[PDB]
Amino acid sequence: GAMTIVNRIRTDVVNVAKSFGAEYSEAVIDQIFQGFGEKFTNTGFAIRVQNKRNQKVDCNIRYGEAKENCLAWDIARESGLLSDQGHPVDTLIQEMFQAIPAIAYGADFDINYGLVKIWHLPKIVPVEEAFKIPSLPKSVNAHIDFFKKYHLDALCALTVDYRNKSTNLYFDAHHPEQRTTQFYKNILQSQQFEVPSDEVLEILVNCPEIAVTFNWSSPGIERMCFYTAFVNRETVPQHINPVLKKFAQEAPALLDNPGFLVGWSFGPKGTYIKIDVDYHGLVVPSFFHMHNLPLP
Ligand SMILES: [C-]#[N+]/C=C\c1c[nH]c2ccccc12
Repeated sequence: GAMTIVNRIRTDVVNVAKSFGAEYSEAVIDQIFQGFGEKFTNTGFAIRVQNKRNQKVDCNIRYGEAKENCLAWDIARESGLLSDQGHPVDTLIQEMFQAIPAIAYGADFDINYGLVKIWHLPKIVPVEEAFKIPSLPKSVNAHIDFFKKYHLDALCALTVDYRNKSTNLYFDAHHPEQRTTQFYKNILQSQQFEVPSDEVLEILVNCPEIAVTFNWSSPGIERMCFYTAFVNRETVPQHINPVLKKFAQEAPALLDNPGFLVGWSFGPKGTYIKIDVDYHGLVVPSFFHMHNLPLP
């Protein structure tokens, strides 16, 4: 009935989790919302489901805003959501904000765990700017030639994953070679990752954003992910996977006509789909704008 926007969001988040069989902790949800509920109501907020092989669907909630400072860090620290682990991740987001000016930041939470990531969004810069950051995994610098080969020259975001102890570099996929299916075959084969069906490859050619995941325990790329946006429910490729169908059709949004972001993740494990509902309708236009693309 009548309720605050933040209570509407909470209810919708729990409803999604229940519908998809995702695990969640009431204590963790309350802890997240105490700190971040107001942000969720007023900024680009999204609810994500993802379907890792041979395990339950995970439900994540996330937001971003156009502020130059990493406001999530202070909030997560005071909320009890971000304790030091004695690890490179502890100072990494701080180092990112020192090394490269941000135009925005964000955060991501798994409702059965807590804070998973904090994001740094600069203006698009040369990838080499990242090599200033002291605690980046050594594997990142070692992949300089790989980045050049696959036209991963234009860094558009960075994230720290405190749970997984990993970091992602995100690239603006501007190059015309990235509009070809062969690019995606090649980049996946380069890491011995499985190549998806032709149908999926034909979707990937519209991807504006590529993520590459690195970690401190291994010299290689952990996984990579290709992001594609769809401006309404009906244009999500629902036929590809039952979770896409169900979430496109049923995901809650406060706006009556939301878009979606879908991430196609690949790894050696690492291979699955992520789908976010643009709950207030702010995320998908922002995504096109940050990639210098007209809105579809
Ligand atoms: C990762 N990635 C790319 C975009 C994205 C997906 N969900 C949300 C939510 C709020 C802002 C950006 C955003």
